[PDB]
Amino acid sequence: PQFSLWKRPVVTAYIEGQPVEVLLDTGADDSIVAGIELGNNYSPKIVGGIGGFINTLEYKNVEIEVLNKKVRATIMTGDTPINIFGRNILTALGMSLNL
Amino acid sequence: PQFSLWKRPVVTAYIEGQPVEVLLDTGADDSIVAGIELGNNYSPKIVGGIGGFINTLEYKNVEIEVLNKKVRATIMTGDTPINIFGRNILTALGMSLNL
Repeated sequence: PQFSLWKRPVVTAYIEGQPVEVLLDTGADDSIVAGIELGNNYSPKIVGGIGGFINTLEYKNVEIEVLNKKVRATIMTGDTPINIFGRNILTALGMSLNL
Repeated sequence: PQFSLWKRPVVTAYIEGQPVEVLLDTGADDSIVAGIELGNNYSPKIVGGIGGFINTLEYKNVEIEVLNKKVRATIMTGDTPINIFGRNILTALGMSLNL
């Protein structure tokens, strides 16, 4: 709807029928997610952070259902402290930054 | 304005005169920068993300000029790769993250 940038902008999601509570990170290229089992159709990936680089696993065209829409998009699985959805899922949802 | 997230929401802001091309990040709490001589009046903070932790030198009451908006803020200094604008100054400019 709108999100005031006062409280962190977390949302509960379903990353292929599996419930995960997520952050809307607009400083994120991607979306990450620890604690899920996507398949075996991954790709060894590296993503950098604010304190450095990690390795994720990259599963294409994952069903995802958040905010009352369905999206199939590209989820990485690595050790993210918080599960983040990036500019990649924000534009599927059809969010922006309104000033 | 408006920001769509097919491109990362980068723009130029002013930290007492010094422009730094920044990223508007709903995933940051606080606004972290690199390559800014602010003061010798700071408190060394530490913040973590993806890849862990960096140490910052948090500075308080710090005027910023971004997107034709003029504000005073808290931003840190540290070895952040890209200049990040956390929410702290996302709610000063008074942004929202809208569907």
